[PDB]
Amino acid sequence: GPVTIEIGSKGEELAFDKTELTVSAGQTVTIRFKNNSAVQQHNWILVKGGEAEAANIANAGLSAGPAANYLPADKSNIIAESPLANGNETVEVTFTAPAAGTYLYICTVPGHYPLMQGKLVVN
Ligand SMILES: [Cu+2]
Repeated sequence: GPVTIEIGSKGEELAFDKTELTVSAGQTVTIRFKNNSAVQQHNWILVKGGEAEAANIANAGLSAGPAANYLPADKSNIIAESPLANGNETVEVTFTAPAAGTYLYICTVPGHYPLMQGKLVVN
């Protein structure tokens, strides 16, 4: 059944406060991402592919800029995107969990990846 998963920045660090999440395939998941920094922007992006695909997406975001959520307009390897969260802001994204497997979630704000990453486990 539908669930919310709470996640945030690890305070002022370039890290999520949870490095792994477990859901069921097909489950309705609302990610409620709380920016616990007053001075960073962050997002939570669930991607398809390995760390190489993550790095590619983040790298594209450098020249995409904030109005495009530091993301490419090509969504072939993006499963879900949080809105961009400014200082002290909470944002949400609701998505249907993908097929069973493990997926990376990353932040594409310039410079935060590769440190700012975690893993979604779908059973
Ligand atoms: Cu970030």
